[PDB]
Amino acid sequence: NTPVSGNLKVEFYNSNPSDTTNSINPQFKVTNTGSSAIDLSKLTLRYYYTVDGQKDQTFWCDHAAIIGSNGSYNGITSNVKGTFVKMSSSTNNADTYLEISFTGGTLEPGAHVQIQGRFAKNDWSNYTQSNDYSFKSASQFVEWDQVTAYLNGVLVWGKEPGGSVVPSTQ
Ligand SMILES: [Ca+2]
Ligand SMILES: [Cl-]
Ligand SMILES: [Cl-]
Ligand SMILES: [Cl-]
Repeated sequence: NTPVSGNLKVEFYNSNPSDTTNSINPQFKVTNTGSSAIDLSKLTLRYYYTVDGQKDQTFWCDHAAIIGSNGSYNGITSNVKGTFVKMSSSTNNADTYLEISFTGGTLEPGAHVQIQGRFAKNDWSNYTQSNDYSFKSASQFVEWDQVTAYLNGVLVWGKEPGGSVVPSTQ
């Protein structure tokens, strides 16, 4: 239902399915479906959720790598950064997003970058995952339009909870 720019394919899943849990485990796999390279420092990804009792939070990138169309392997775990943002206009299943960014790296055509993430409230208290917009339980990465990706701030994949889609589309 949701339009895409066509430069990225975003696949996704949460590896922890429990409704009540004190870590959320978003996993991203972003493929460059264009024929020109992408500078990863211009890519951001957002996972939208409800914090369920505002407390400070921490994000860990447990692992990230860029994998070439032919199989080359570049570890970039230490290049991945997370920032928690309280939304200026919440929706029913989103008052916060985790925004993932990168300090460097290059995504060639056909390459993909995998990001395995984890976040918690600093006191390890519970979240509820059933009121989280971006949550998606699966056994492997699947295409998922409720996480969003941006190149230099321009939305190219997914639908924001507030309704925004790729510019010029409906
Ligand atoms: Ca929640
Ligand atoms: Cl709250
Ligand atoms: Cl979908
Ligand atoms: Cl924004």
